[PDB]
Amino acid sequence: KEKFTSLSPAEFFKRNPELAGFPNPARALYQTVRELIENSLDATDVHGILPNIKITIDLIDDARQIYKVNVVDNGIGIPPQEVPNAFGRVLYSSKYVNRQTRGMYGLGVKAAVLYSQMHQDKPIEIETSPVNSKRIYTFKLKIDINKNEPIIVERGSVENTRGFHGTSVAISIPGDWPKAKSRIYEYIKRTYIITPYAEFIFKDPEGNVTYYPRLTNKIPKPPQEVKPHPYGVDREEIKILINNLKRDYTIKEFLVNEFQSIGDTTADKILELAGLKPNKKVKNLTEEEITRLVETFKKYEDFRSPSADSLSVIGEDLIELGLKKIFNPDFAASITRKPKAYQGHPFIVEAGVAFGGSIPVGEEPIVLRYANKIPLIYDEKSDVIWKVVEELDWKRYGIESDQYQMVVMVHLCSTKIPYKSAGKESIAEVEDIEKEIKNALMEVARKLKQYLSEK
Amino acid sequence: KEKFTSLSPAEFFKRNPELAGFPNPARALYQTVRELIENSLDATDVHGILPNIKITIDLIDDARQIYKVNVVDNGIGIPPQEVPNAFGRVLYSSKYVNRQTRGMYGLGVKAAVLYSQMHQDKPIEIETSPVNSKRIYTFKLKIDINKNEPIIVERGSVENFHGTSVAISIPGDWPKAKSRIYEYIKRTYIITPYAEFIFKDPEGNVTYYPRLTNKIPKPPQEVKPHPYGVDREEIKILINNLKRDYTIKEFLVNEFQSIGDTTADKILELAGLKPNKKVKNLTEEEITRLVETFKKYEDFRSPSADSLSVIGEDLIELGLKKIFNPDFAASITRKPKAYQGHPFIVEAGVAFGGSIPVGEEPIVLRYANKIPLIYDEKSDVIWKVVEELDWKRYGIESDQYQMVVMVHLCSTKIPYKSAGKESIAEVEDIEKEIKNALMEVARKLKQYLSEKRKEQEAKKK
Ligand SMILES: Nc1ncnc2c1ncn2[C@@H]1O[C@H](COP(=O)(O)OP(=O)(O)NP(=O)(O)O)[C@@H](O)[C@H]1O
Ligand SMILES: Nc1ncnc2c1ncn2[C@@H]1O[C@H](COP(=O)(O)OP(=O)(O)NP(=O)(O)O)[C@@H](O)[C@H]1O
Ligand SMILES: [Mg+2]
Ligand SMILES: [Mg+2]
Repeated sequence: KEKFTSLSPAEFFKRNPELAGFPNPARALYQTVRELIENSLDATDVHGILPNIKITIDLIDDARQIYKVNVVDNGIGIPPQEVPNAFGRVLYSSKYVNRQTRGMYGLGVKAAVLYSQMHQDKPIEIETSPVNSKRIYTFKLKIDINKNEPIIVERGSVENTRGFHGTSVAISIPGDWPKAKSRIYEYIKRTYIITPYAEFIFKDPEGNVTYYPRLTNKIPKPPQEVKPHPYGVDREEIKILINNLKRDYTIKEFLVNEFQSIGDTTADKILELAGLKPNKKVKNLTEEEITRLVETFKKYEDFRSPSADSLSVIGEDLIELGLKKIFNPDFAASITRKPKAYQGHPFIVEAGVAFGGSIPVGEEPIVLRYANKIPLIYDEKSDVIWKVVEELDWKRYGIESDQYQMVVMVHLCSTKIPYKSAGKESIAEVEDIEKEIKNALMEVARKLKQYLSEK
Repeated sequence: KEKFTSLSPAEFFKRNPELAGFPNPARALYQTVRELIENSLDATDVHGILPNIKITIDLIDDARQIYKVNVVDNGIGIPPQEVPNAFGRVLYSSKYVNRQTRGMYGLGVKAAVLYSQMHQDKPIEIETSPVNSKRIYTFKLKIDINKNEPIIVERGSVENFHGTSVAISIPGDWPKAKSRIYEYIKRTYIITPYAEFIFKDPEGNVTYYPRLTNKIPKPPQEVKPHPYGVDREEIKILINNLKRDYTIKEFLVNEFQSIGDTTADKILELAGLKPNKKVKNLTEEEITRLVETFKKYEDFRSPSADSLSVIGEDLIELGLKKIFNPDFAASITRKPKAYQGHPFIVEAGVAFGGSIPVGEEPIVLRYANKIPLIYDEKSDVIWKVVEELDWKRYGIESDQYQMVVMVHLCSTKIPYKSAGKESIAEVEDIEKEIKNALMEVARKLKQYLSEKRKEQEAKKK
């Protein structure tokens, strides 16, 4: 007889740790270092703070291969009343708002905690001091998986009285440093290369210490929360926006105030194409009317593109500097495209190419993938970036031999990167995105085409 | 200004449909068919029913490219009170119990429903009649994303026939998904000869796959965990569900497979536990000790093979010859192992020569719990194992050979890299055993290649 039952989000991720990037101990250690750094980076640069990040991994029990991972930053900290949920409630996040951040699911650190609890008994350690008080708060936490609720083991505060803002997070998990070493090193290195306004220090399990000096005090304009762009907004997104209304807006008012690129004239144009009326209440839209708005948004040709205030790019200058410094080529070029939209979300594709000097000779190009400023390291052959690069024909951008020295770099940034898995290692096959990645690559391929014709 | 918010699982997957295999209309159309057929096969063969499944896909709007997908089966049906939750609440399932089934997440049809609701008007329609039912129950439902609970829009009953019909309308891309949907159906048919399928596609083509045998494999059942790899939280769950107030010793022999009286005694001393202490009092620290012992113990018996459902060496070689028409084929059905407390078996087969096209790499056919895997092969651990093996060592000569390699992984839990279930993650115990299985069947290929040459050498000399 079939027995029907329900799972809490925590039970789900605990039954299937692989879903979140925790298939084996090696990937687990890498994933944990990743999640913590991306969390400190979001707590600092998204708020205009020059990042100061400390990463340490120590071997604590050699027989059971448990490593302690500690990441300390100078970010904004977390309000005391939010700490148990932030670190101990699966699907809880300050990044569900429409804004470009490394994080997006409200899961990563909880996934690390769940994996921690299933293999050892030490609670995760959190010390934080938000941008204000005289207090530093310490917490020790466990997740109650059946209920998906935090359990506060330890809780305390002291007086700091200095000017210490930031967060320290320490998790203990099974790991395999030998198997994770190179990837962990590459991850931090590829992050450093595109984050010159940040300082990092990394001490590995064997005591090797690496310092990555800040090179500039110039911090890019922090991304902000923005309204969705109408193009691609779906039926359920629309009704979620409707229910979250605190008045009884008309359709026209709803259009002009809830979306980017819609002003009076666009709104009127939208209404006519959609066969709706300016002054009706949006709360009374039928299921079918909603369908009409959505299709009308898809087929509308005159939408002003999304602002850039929601996005934060690396920039043509830095991408270039970066390629030259790592590969020392004869030629390098890059492009930062104008903002587009897919499924309501603004995005930008940037691309870079490098073709000479110290670049190894190969049959295929070296592909460097980035997403929302995160270096992608695993599963390259599953990524759309790889698919598009593969599909490009270089025999007509200059590369004559079937053997060449090229480095291709693609960065995708959006208020939503569509990963193939919650472990965030590869980008899914989304049409508007493949299309715009191909457009970015072609811009740089042409810049190369000229060179190879010039040289 | 950080603002903290929580999300329900429905809103989670609605925001990231990609995570469940709905990245684009083509993949969406393919994923809906697959999820429906898999639910239908789980509803029939797992219950000793010879599956009779009819699949239709109709275009209902050329402009908007909306397709209606209908899968009809003669399975056990669904108790009416469970329908709303079964189709309308994310993380609701009858397959969380420890048993080999195609389904495992409690998410499959809900992902298609969310996708369907984001893009189109018509609610999912479910008609079902449970076993020993004089009524056929019909529902039309939606999901309340924000709350993650079903919304019943229509519900009715009529007088008396058993099984279920599910119909869902979604955006699709027939011309891009076509060849993959056909391959999915044909590949499942070949390893499922006790099933009968009818498939009608959006162009009006009809394909009939007749039942070739009335013999059905013995249904997989719910079993006890095997101790190797059971984790701390799973121990806590087992302890929490106990009806009797067992001692630790009684806990070990009664809750696990492969643990008898002596094995228990051996395990308790290895872990510093008193046989007679009540389990309900185990301390966090003792749970760590137990788990670590389980993980280190080298004398555990193999999991019951009776707990899984295998394709079998005959069907594998049989299906391989049928499809490729090679000169040679071999397969091995390996003995059960265990990973993270779950029983598993790897089956492997190899076919060489004949109609197999020539290439530089082997053709790689993956299946998991009897489901053919068709996307993301290069992200799969099977693909990884196959690419690491030096085939030059099992007889292959040139850089362009005619070879098909087939790997089947079955278990109470398949560790997929994504809720879309298209590739299997890098789990070590699994990666190691697939290697070993491949090697076993590769030895066989060696024997064939060097029995062929010695024949080519006799004729020449
Ligand atoms: N170092 C930190 N400083 C300040 N806030 C933090 C820090 N780490 C985590 N948080 C807060 O805790 C929340 C949960 O983290 P997390 O579980 O990793 O989810 P997420 O980062 O929001 N998204 P994702 O990582 O993609 O699953 C974040 O949204 C932050 O608001
Ligand atoms: N055709 C069917 N016949 C009988 N029961 C069904 C059928 N379709 C769905 N169910 C039931 O509904 C539940 C939910 O289905 P589903 O949402 O697909 O999740 P799942 O099949 O359990 N696992 P997964 O598909 O991997 O997410 C199943 O577990 C079955 O109990
Ligand atoms: Mg995070
Ligand atoms: Mg299912």
